[PDB]
Amino acid sequence: EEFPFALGVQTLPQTCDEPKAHTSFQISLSVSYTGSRSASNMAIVDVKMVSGFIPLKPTVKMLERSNHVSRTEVSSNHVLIYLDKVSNQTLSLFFTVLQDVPVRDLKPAIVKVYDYYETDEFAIAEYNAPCSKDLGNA
Repeated sequence: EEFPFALGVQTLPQTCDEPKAHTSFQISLSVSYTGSRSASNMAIVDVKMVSGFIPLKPTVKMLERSNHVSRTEVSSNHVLIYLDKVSNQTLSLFFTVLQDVPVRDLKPAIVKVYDYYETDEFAIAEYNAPCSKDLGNA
């Protein structure tokens, strides 16, 4: 059997105590779904977190540079994952974000993972700003 579905969403703050930390951050996404179906392939996931940073448009592009595949997207606010290959196995990706300006908004984060189709099947998770804080300075 079973299986359902599985999702993977994490980050790599390195530490929450340094500036470089806040300056730049890293995110990790993974999708793992199984079913009994035959099929197919591909994996699609979407994540939405703190949207209070400034990711790199090109950075994500780097993922695409991976072998001309696996592709992911970042809408500055939210991020998406799209890969095809599968077979069997799960997939993961990595990204980076930057902050610049502060703002003020505090809110939680959510994440969702799907695989095709239908019904049922998918996984969903939640996240929060990790470490948030600010201050700064300036």
